Amino acid sequence: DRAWRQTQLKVAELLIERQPEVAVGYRLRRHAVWAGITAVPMSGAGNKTPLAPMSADMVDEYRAAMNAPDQGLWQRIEQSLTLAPYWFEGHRLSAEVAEKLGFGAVAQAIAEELGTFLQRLPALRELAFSDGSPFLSPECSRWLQPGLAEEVAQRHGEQGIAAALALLDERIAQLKEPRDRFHALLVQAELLAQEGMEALARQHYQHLWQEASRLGLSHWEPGLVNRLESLAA
Amino acid sequence: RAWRQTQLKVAELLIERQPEVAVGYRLRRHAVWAGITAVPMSGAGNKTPLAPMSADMVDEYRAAMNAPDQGLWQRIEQSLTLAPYWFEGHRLSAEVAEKLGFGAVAQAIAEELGTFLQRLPALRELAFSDGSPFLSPECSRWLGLAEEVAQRHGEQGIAAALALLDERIAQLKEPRDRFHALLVQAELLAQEGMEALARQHYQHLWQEASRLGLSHWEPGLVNRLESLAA
Amino acid sequence: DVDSSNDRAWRQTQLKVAELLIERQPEVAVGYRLRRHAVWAGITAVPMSGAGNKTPLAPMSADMVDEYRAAMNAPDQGLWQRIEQSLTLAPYWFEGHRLSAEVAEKLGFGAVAQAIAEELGTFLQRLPALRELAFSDGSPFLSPECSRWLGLAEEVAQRHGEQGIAAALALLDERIAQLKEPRDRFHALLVQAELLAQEGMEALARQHYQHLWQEASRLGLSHWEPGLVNRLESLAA
Amino acid sequence: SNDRAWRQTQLKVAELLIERQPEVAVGYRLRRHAVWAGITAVPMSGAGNKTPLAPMSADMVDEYRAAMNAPDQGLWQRIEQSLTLAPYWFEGHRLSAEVAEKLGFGAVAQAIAEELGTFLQRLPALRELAFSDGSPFLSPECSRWLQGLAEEVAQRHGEQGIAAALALLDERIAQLKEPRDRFHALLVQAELLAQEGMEALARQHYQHLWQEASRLGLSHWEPGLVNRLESLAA
Repeated sequence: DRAWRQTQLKVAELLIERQPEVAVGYRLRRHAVWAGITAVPMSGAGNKTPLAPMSADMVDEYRAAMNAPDQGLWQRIEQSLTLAPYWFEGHRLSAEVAEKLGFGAVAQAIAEELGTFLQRLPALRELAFSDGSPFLSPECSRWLQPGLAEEVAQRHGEQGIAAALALLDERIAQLKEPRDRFHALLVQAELLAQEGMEALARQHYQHLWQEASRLGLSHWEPGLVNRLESLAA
Repeated sequence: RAWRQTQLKVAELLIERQPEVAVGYRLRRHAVWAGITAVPMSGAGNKTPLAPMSADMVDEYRAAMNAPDQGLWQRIEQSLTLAPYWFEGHRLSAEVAEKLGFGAVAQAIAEELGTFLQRLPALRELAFSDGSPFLSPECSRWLGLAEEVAQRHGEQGIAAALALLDERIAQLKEPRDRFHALLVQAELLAQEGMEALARQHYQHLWQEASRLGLSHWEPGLVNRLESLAA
Repeated sequence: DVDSSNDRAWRQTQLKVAELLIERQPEVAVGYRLRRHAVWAGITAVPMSGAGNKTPLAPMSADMVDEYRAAMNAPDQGLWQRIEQSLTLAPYWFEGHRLSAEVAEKLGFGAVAQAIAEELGTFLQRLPALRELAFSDGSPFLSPECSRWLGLAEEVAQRHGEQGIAAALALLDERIAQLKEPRDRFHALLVQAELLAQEGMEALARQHYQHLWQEASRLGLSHWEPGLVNRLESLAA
Repeated sequence: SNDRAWRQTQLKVAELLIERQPEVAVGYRLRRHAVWAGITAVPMSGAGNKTPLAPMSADMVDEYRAAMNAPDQGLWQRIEQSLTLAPYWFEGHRLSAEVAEKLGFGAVAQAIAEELGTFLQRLPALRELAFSDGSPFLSPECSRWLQGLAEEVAQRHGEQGIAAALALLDERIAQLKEPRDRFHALLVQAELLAQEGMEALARQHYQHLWQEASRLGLSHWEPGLVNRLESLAA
């Protein structure tokens, strides 16, 4: 089970060595590193963890070497994060290398793989190292960010849920037809089941399936009604 | 061979011990497609000599869609591993992944096929020996009715615009859909010039709308459906 | 089974019973207490400490501890059964008790959940020093988290003040999960609204307040408990 | 018949858990589960709630009442062993707690009580029944042992008489704007009239209360209350 972790890291380095433009190896690494983490590190004091940051100096050569990068620098920056996982700042720099070296195919596959880790444990956005600095830095948050059903599930992935609902707000502020408003509330109901609060949401679905059978939407758009009714239990 | 099939056993595990996981599927593709840089030899009609997936077998899979499991999903996935070009399996594998709740994998499977098609664009055009295309129109959409019919009425005539609309409607079950279809037909009839016989149709719609109280559910529809009767 | 006198076999006798009790009637607290006594009655005096108030003892496998918090959101009798087997072998794993009780509360035996907490308080009241000790690695026996636990707009409104809005909502899920009366559910749904407005999402709440006013009015809660109706109304324009 | 040995098993261990530690609850707590878990629903009442079950020989009880001033551990064992053979004899469970409260076993008495409270909350029908000779299951001083409106009012009904309670119920209504509050207030008035012994007057009050709820449509809003009200009017 930790012999498997290695097997992935060996295969990840062999896929990358044979094709640095191809990110499918670069991803396999993030899994061998992050798929063992089943829950965040513990905190307490204003959200701080029992794990120190990247030793002050070690960051600086990297930062210095970025204006003059080669294939070497990156192979040393990738190593660092197989050992320092919550150093998300690293991924920002590990990506800025693929940019200049012309492997943009990997520059986004890194942001996209990190986004799939922060989204699976959204508490990490909040957490900070023992010295105080945040797992996710102001600079690194901006790095991961550029119908309405799709406009919120993406925002539910880039930011947490408090931004997925803050979005849903200003959207409804301009919504005349009720059909549109009701569909907007069907978002809030899926956005909770997506977030994992099946019970609270199942209760919008109960009160939404009754508000539709009152309006008589079974004689017009009954597919909406038959799903809301299975979505109540 | 071993380096190709090493990638496949590592992909089978990242799926056996974690089917909801995206990255294990991505590896299976790179095993299947990375050792293909030159698209196949073709002929008249861009047809390759590569035989397509069995006719009897694509029906079988297509048959188990309203009753899908993991067992199923493991032979669609094995098929698009053996016959590397049958891209229909990648829609099929992604519909099963969307149905089975693993929605994360669905957006991916389309993106991995999408990555492979930007590299070797030549595969879009191509087809198999029997004649069947690599990419079927239904899978390209995987990557409204007014404008569609208005276009047909302009290109061909109202005779065939109506003919089009006959077939769309054959496959609409929902009343909201069907009512919009007849709504269209009123416009087709008014653009063609028969403005009076449309007014008639516009009314029966505005009467049918209020009768279902659609003012409380798309008042704009009713608001506008009235103005059309005049 | 058989009963025995000989301090080893009696620790077992007690356990091959307590398991059988909890197996036969899992909603019932007595089997669990009998388990708590099969463990902590042996312990007559606190284990010796050293420097920094630590002991020569093994803290619970962080990886086996993390593995449980993952399974918390979606709990079963499978999970609870093997949290119990871990509370056993590691007597001083007090955080686990909170977890075993949080599972019993979610699974729907709040009877048990309250029992657990009291049984633990007993074993604390007996050897009070256990509140100040810690395992070899420094990870404490009893954390502030596990100590505080020893109607709803009251409860939740503050859960937002200490975390973000997301934790408040999460709280509310385990609550409405366990409410069969529609007036309590309604009050809960109401609270969700009260919450959004307080966060600052003033537009997305009116639509909830409206689906309420137009749902109360519907039931005749104007002819009974109309202080509700009149206040809902003033949440629309 | 196999859960015979299972009940005995639960007792032996109780016997032991107490022998080893008379100052610790669980032993006693298990003894309860051995006796009340098999009891799933109350016994058939007759002429004035008299259940066909005999009671504790008053002489045998007098004896225990005798010993109460000078209490020993040997007494306590016979109370408990008796209350093991007379499942519903709740007076024994007060006598055990009293014995235990004097002998310095303060948290045991508490437990001895909580466990009864549990059983009564489970099958509340027991509170009102009584034995063949009409001696009460939950006796006068025993319900006093285990004690915001029906809270405050039936509290006043026991301390002062019934009129003092009715008197209070009155001054509460004086401020109860919302019909829900008032409805409860009349609901208490009914409970209290059954607690004083006039069954049919309370029944008549319950009849008009459910028929009033049903007509306000509470079945889709506080269905618990409406289904309680429904049976109380049988």
